[PDB]
Order: sequence, then structure tokens, then C-alpha cells
Amino acid sequence: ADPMIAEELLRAGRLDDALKALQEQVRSQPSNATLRIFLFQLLAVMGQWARAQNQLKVVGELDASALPMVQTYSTAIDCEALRREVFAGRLTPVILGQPAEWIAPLLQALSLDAEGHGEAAQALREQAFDAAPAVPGRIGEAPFAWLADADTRLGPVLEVIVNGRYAWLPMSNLRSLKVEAPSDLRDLVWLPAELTLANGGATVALLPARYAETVEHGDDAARLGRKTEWLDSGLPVGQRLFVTDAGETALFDLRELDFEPT
Repeated sequence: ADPMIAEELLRAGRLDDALKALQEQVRSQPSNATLRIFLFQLLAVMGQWARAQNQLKVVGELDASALPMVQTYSTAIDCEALRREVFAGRLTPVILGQPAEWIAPLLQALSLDAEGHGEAAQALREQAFDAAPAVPGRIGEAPFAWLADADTRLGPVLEVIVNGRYAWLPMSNLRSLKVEAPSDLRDLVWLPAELTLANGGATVALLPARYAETVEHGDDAARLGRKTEWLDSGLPVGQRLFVTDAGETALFDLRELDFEPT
């Protein structure tokens, strides 16, 4: 009876309950496009990818102006399956921008991990990170000597979706990255960004905003990007986190990242 019931449950972090309440609202008002937009986004937060894609089609059918969003987010959902294949060591991603050969051992480490060779994988990651070039920069006004993801499977690499294609972007290939705080619920899953490549062009992009294992292995707070937690694997779930020589910065606290020209 309370039109805000699903939102109330959502803000409390009660995802299963929020979904049940929202589904009941949609059943009552099946032509309400606003409810469908909420539902696709909630399903994406919950990692119910096929159902999210079905609801996104309904959004575009009810609200034709939403078709560009439908296309962009449908493909973003497809890319989550590719992320899983990459982190499982079964496929390898496009490298965006100038080649970065040091990423090859970084990817082969994922295959070694999948095969149960954790020691060998760690050795390859050390080789990768040793070969990755040094580029200082700034987060906002604060300088850094180096920057890396807290996820040691990436290190100084940014997962991106550009023009509906997933890629690994070596941070050393960037001039700048600009983001705003998340606004829409879908921003918790894929954060919009403007990327400028060093010696190159600029593009809008989506940044996968949570670690790939979050859907399956995190709790509701992690799925909402409200925390970053380390599992028995020694890897994080939840909101993406960056580390520099000076300290840590959560993705949703980032606004601008600049690298010094080399």
C-alpha cells in the first residue's frame, strides 16, 4: 500500500525483500515504465542478468526514448559474462590503446590459478608488475607515484566497456579519467566515465564498479557497493578500491584521475 515500500527496503540493504515488493508492484501496474526501470536496475544489482535483460527490453517497448539506454545496458550485462570468463582464465580481453605486453603474464596467471597453481600464478604477476611502466599522477589535487587496483589480479589496469566492447585498459595508457558520484541505481554496477588516452582520443565509457565475484560471493551490502570485503581467496568483493603509495581511494569517492605526461 506504501508506494515507496521497495525503495525503503532497498535503502535498508534488504535486496531479496525489495525485489519481492517491487515485483508485486509491477504485477499490479504492469504498464508502468518507471517501475520497469527500477526493476531492471535492481535485478542488475542482484546479478540476475537474464531477468535484468528481459526487463530492459520491456523498458524500451514501453518508453521508446529509452532505446539507447536499453542497447548500452543490455550489452553491459553481456560483458559481465565475459568478465567471468576472463577472471576464470578461459578468455582474454581486448587491450585498449597502445599494446601492453606485460598484461600477458597477468592474464596467464588467471589460467594458472584456475588450474590450481597459485604459486606459479603469483610469480607471473610479479613478472607482470615489474615490467609495467611507472607513471606518476594525481587523484584530484593529491599526487601519487603509482596507482593500482586493490585487486592484485589487475594491478595498474582498469576494466572498461567502450562502445559495447569490454577491454582491459592499462592505466599507463591514460591521460585522464573523470567520473561523478553514482546517481542512478545502475551506476552502482557500471559507473559512467570520460576517458582520455595518452597521445590519443577521448571517449565515454562504463567502468564495472564492483569486483566480478561480488554477485556470487558478496553479501547485499557488497552488491550495493557499500563496502569492500576480502574473501578467503585473498581477493575483494564489493565496491572497487584503488591504492597508491599514499593511501586508498574508493571508486565512488573518485572524481578525477590524471597521469603526468611521459
